[PDB]
Amino acid sequence: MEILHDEDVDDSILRDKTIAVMGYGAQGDAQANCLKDSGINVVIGETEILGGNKNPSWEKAKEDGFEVLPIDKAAEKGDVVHILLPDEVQPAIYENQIKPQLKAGKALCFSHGFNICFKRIVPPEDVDVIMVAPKAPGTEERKAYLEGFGVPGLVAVKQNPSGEAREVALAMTKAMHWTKAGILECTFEQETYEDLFGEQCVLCGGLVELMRNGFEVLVEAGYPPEMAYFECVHEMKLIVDLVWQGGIKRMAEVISNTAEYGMWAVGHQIIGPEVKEKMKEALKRVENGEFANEWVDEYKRGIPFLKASREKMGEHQVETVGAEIRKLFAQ
Amino acid sequence: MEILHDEDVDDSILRDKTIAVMGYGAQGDAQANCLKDSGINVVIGETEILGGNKNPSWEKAKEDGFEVLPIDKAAEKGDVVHILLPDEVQPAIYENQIKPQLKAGKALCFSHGFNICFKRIVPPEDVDVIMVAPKAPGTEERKAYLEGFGVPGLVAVKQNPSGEAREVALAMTKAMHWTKAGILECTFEQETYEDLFGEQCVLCGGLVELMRNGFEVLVEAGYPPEMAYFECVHEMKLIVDLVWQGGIKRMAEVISNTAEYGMWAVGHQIIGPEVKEKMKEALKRVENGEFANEWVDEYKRGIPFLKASREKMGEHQVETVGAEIRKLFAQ
Ligand SMILES: NC(=O)C1=CN([C@@H]2O[C@H](COP(=O)(O)OP(=O)(O)OC[C@H]3O[C@@H](n4cnc5c(N)ncnc54)[C@H](O)[C@@H]3O)[C@@H](O)[C@H]2O)C=CC1
Ligand SMILES: NC(=O)C1=CN([C@@H]2O[C@H](COP(=O)(O)OP(=O)(O)OC[C@H]3O[C@@H](n4cnc5c(N)ncnc54)[C@H](O)[C@@H]3O)[C@@H](O)[C@H]2O)C=CC1
Ligand SMILES: CC(C)N(O)C(=O)C(=O)O
Ligand SMILES: CC(C)N(O)C(=O)C(=O)O
Ligand SMILES: [Mg+2]
Ligand SMILES: [Mg+2]
Ligand SMILES: [Mg+2]
Ligand SMILES: [Mg+2]
Ligand SMILES: [Mg+2]
Ligand SMILES: [Mg+2]
Repeated sequence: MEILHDEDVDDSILRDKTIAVMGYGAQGDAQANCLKDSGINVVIGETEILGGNKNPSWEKAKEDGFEVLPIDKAAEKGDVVHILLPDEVQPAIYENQIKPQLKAGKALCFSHGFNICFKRIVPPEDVDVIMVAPKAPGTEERKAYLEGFGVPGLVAVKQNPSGEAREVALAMTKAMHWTKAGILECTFEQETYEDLFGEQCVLCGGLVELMRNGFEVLVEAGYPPEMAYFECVHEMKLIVDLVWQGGIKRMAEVISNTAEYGMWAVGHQIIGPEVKEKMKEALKRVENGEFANEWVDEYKRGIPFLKASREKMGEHQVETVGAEIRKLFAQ
Repeated sequence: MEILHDEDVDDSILRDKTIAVMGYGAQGDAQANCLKDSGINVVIGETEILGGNKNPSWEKAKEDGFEVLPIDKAAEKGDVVHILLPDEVQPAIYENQIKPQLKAGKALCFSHGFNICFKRIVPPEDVDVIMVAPKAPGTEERKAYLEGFGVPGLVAVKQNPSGEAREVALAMTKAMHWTKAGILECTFEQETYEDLFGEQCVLCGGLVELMRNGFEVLVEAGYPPEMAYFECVHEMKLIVDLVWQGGIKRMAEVISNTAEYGMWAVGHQIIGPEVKEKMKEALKRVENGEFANEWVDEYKRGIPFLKASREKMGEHQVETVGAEIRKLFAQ
């Protein structure tokens, strides 16, 4: 399918418009600053006190030069109400702090399709509902913008009572320079499923488990953990950069013939058919709502699995030895 | 285990030594230029004509301002004869072109232990035998050096009849700035096995099979290949950059809580204990000489598996669509 770039998109429609960016975290910080840098009027909706403490994201937004309002006041003010809060808390915050401020002619915007896809938020009929979803972590998205490039993005329109929903959504992507990498138009559901799949199976789940297992195999065989860290973790960035630049082709050219042979002779013995079938099963659970139900129930129960996994992550030798090695860099 | 940095190593021994770099490819080009930039005297040993045509590596090294000799004359001139030719061709080139020029107390150096470890090259008793092995592809090694940093390295000594083998090896890594990231001392056999394992199971085989299988799963489920590319390949660099900078801890902080939950809930279902067991098996074939014999036999046969693999790689959709996408970026 077709990829839209700067040459395809008009950003003019944003001249008269205020974007209320709700949540100043990984995506909200990046997107609000890219938007502001591009001359768009932005206000931040944030919560001053969370769990009984000062919310550092409220203080940061202020310090970074934004108008910062309570979410309800931001919503009143925004022509686009762009929800960059954690997915698990959006439905409550939406019901309670956003919805009463919606009015015909506002657009409700997201950067992930989850809450609309799975019907955890069902907006009123007379608001536009759009998605601008970056295929990037927010910190790296901001740096791409600052380097004169951008990250790829997916754009979706669920409701269009204004007639202008698509044009607004695309214009935002252009203002954020995501068009420099490329935009794909899709549905809320499509983005939801691919994105859950990729993070679980490839980018976060897959990557981390691959590196951790390799690291463990070396250490359990008697290799020093520092050596396992350099081989399995530090060098991953250097190899991935070659793929990002020129595909497998470029990476395969630069590595030794020994390594290239090993890649093809042995890689598929490690990550074989069984992995691909497990990926299929995970994708099914994404598509059919089972994974969504699990995550909603997890959050309802006070995220005990997530809390325990975070504590266990930090105890792993890959993390303790990595932190010691990186702290000793002359960088 | 001790990691050596800049303050731990003295490179002054290289002051009156000439390094003959044999092969000006990914490693020879990077290493030669880092050494030359640090003020070390380097000569290139290369072959003017390969397969009946002008060898571009010969020309490039002339163009980059080196003295470029046939391998035999380069070996004569070098105090350090540093073999950065493809592993599979070193034994014949060593026997024919290098070995007769070896004199007592020269140092024979490698950047991978394979040929010494598996006894494909058996050096005379009266030369030092050293290894300076960067944990990095050569293009990214050169970039790190130009950026004021360095790549991690492994340093081994197999023979030390001069007494100065270790000092020379370490000095080389400091002059190439690898000490800025850090150097580990190890044996030739240790480097060989960890290196082979890492490229097979994690960095090249594992990484490429992980991304390819994810990409296929999406495309086979009806998602556009451009979408599968941005999700499974382009974003991988952005994620791995976080891990490289601050470990899994940093990455987990930046991704969404939805993604962090997915990572821990689902990742190990994709890449699980069965994968770890395959990794153990692959490591055993590396340690026991099976892999090494297969790669020798493959080369002796005219690399038909590697040729067939190259061809099929370049026909995969991940490669053809990725190339089309990357051509359309606007940096
Ligand atoms: N880079 C990423 O993290 C990516 C995120 N997404 C999507 O972007 C959206 C935002 O995600 P993130 O930036 O990771 O959010 P985040 O986890 O950084 O949260 C944003 C801000 O929400 C506030 N917040 C946190 N918990 C709260 C609560 N209980 N009540 C009120 N406010 C609270 C905090 O000030 C926080 O800084 C999500 O829909 C996510 O799926 C899309 C692409 C990538
Ligand atoms: N980045 C990498 O590619 C890494 C390589 N290594 C090791 O470095 C050493 C060098 O590997 P690479 O740089 O990949 O070598 P390469 O494959 O780039 O070969 C170096 C040069 O050797 C010459 N050459 C090629 N075939 C030849 C033949 N049949 N006869 C004569 N000369 C020939 C060509 O001019 C070529 O540029 C190996 O021991 C390898 O395991 C170590 C770390 C990483
Ligand atoms: C990997 C990560 C940045 N990502 O793309 C996400 O969609 C997420 O954080 O949810
Ligand atoms: C991954 C690759 C660059 N590597 O570290 C090697 O050992 C190789 O190219 O053989
Ligand atoms: Mg994503
Ligand atoms: Mg996501
Ligand atoms: Mg090659
Ligand atoms: Mg290696
Ligand atoms: Mg190798
Ligand atoms: Mg979080």
